[PDB]
Amino acid sequence: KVFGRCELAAAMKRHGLDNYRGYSLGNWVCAAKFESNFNTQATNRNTDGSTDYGILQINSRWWCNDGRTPGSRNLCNIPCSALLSSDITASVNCAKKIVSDGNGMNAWVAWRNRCKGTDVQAWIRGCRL
Ligand code: NA
Repeated sequence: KVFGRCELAAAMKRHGLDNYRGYSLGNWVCAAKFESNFNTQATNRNTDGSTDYGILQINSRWWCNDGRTPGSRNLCNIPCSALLSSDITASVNCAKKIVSDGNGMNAWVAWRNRCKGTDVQAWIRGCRL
């Protein structure tokens, strides 16, 4: 599924991401834009052999099991394929654990490089939330 901007904002809010660990909804939508372009099926291989999965490009190195990331953990206790679903429940649940890990949204390098400090509210601008 390719979400619309305001459609993803509504989904994330419903699943309790807005202001989770003090991160406004615009932060989550901005991170999704530059991680996945709002595409739930997005997969990208890392140089280390791990893979990033879904709207928030959750990494098989720590968070999900894809069976091909040697020496890796599955701290969200899910198959990485669960993170490609049209339903973002699993991605949100797991993203809650990632952002709680101590470095906040800095865990998403594209959040740090492209969203952090910017006018993130623009991302929910004109959305009926
Ligand atoms: Na893993």
